[PDB]
Amino acid sequence: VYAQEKQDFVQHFSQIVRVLTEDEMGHPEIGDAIARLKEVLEYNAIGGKYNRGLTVVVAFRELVEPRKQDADSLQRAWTVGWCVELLQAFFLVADDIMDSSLTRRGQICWYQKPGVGLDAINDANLLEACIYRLLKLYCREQPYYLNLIELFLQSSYQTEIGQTLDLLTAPQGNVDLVRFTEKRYKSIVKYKTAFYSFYLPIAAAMYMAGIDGEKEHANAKKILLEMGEFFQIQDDYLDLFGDPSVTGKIGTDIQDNKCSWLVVQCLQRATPEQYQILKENYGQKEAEKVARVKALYEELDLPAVFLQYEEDSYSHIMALIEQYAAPLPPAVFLGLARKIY
Amino acid sequence: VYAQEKQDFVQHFSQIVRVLTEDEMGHPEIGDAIARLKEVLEYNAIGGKYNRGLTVVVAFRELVEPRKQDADSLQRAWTVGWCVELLQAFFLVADDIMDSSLTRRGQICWYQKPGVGLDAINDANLLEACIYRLLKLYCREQPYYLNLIELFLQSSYQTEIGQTLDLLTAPQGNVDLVRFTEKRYKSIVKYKTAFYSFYLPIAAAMYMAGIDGEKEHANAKKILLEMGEFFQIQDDYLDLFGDPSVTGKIGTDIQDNKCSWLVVQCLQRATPEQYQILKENYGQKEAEKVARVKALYEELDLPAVFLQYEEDSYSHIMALIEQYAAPLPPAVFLGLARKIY
Repeated sequence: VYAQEKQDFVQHFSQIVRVLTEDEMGHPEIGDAIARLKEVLEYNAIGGKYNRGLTVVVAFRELVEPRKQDADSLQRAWTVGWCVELLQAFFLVADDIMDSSLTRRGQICWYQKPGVGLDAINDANLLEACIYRLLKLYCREQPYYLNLIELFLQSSYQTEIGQTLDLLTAPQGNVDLVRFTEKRYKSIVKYKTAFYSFYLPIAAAMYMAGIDGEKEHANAKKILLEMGEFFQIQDDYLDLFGDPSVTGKIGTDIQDNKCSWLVVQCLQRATPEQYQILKENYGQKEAEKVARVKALYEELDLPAVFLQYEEDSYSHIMALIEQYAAPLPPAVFLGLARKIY
Repeated sequence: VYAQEKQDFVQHFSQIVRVLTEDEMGHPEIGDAIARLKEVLEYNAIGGKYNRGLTVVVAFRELVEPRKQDADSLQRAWTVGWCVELLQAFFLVADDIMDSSLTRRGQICWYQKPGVGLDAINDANLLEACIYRLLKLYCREQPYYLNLIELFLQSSYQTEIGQTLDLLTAPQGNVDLVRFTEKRYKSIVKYKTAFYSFYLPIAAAMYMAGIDGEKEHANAKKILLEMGEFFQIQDDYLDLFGDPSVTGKIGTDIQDNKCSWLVVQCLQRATPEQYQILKENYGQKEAEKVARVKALYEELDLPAVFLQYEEDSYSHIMALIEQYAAPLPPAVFLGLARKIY
């Protein structure tokens, strides 16, 4: 799936940048704004793994009768993959400002760069706008055009709703473990992460392939949101117990008063002595006050609970594919399941 | 035009809020996010003059054979007027954060409210998203639907480009009067202000009326961007010389190193002794260092130059209406000209 197509996907980026910075090279006056847009694109859409954009391309190839896969159709697939990556970039540039993060993908967040600061708010908005310029440039005469506009807009709105929910639930600075519930956790994950990361890219490829039916989309969505829930739970687990030289990351969830899967589980599993030890330790600078939490999680066998959850979640996802994939090829879904499990 | 329709326009807001906060009252889990959205709407879309949203409604009535003006068509007109107002609210909430403003419409900027801060970035994004939820809810089955989606997206992109240009030109903190040129001034005004404030609302009403032709839109646009340039120049003039009890405002353009029409004119009109006095005084806290600028503007008869510019600009706009209005009724344009002149 992914290895093969990546090459061609990253290489199409240069052309994405050309087209977005040259439709107004017949408008001299905005030159300097266009140069800034170029810099925003290059700094922020490049450097991740591209899993979500690639999924568009892979899914497209599995879905479209190979007969209808000319140079032009593939180019639209790469472009729409890149749109998912721009949606992503928009969210991250903006979330980094909202969180006051320092780095992203191990480099300095865009807004932290000397001379950028809160101007990054407009930069993020430009990234979002670039999605719709690409659709128009590449897809306006296709019959799925309006379907794709609506899917991207809807994906943005769900992501934003999810973000609002996260922000209400989990202010960086206010412990109130009372709001860290399971129903709320699943909610945040579904809106903030699973819709754009898992439904968006397959749905887009579905539409490019003519599969516009509400039912098919409802069916695919059911499988994909469930995958997205697992992916994020695995992210929360690995934030703390992952090997840091394996993730390339080192987690700060507990420091940041995150509504992690772990703390939800913890709060289901605690006697009151534990809750206090959690109330008094969740989310401080102090390393040893974080130690007390990682230790308490271990004392409640959350690694084992996770291991059990992952086995169950994998059988459950497989039954969902059995049940809801048709008439799409199960491979569209199984390729993603292999990637995350 | 405006007096009559305002009543019904402001009153439709309640229903706009209902619809946007009730499509997910069948989704309990996001309840708290929806309540926050309600608060964001009420605080930020209400309290201005509504001139741009109203223009949609007025233009619509002048453009549509009265025969096709049923309850449902008018309701769509009010809704699309409200969309222009949401686009506006989105821009202002975000610009206020980028500028570090304190107040807006004489009340505390949204991001300055205790508990909001940089979460306002997501709030602004929700306001933007609300535009497309309204179009979908109210207009998805109309034949102009995709035309309106594209117009709002394009209006956002132009506004953002304009903002970027402004931000590059005029950093709050770096005097470099070398970048304050006429061509650059007109550019910022056109992209950042005139397109969404003047072309957007009439264009939208044009599409709702079936007038989708590129030529008609090109013609209308030519008149409306020229009006937008005057409106902003008049804004820059009045920022400094307006009667404050008449504007309800009191201008800080010079303090903020703005690329005002005034400083552009000034720089065309200065001997070097003056440029230095401008280089050394443009854009400080100090009241007396601002006094020296308002005084220097008066010493170059910029009030008279403005008065001349406004006479010329009014003849020029009238000739544009003569030439480019048809086959739209000149009144669509003349009502706006009466409002701004």
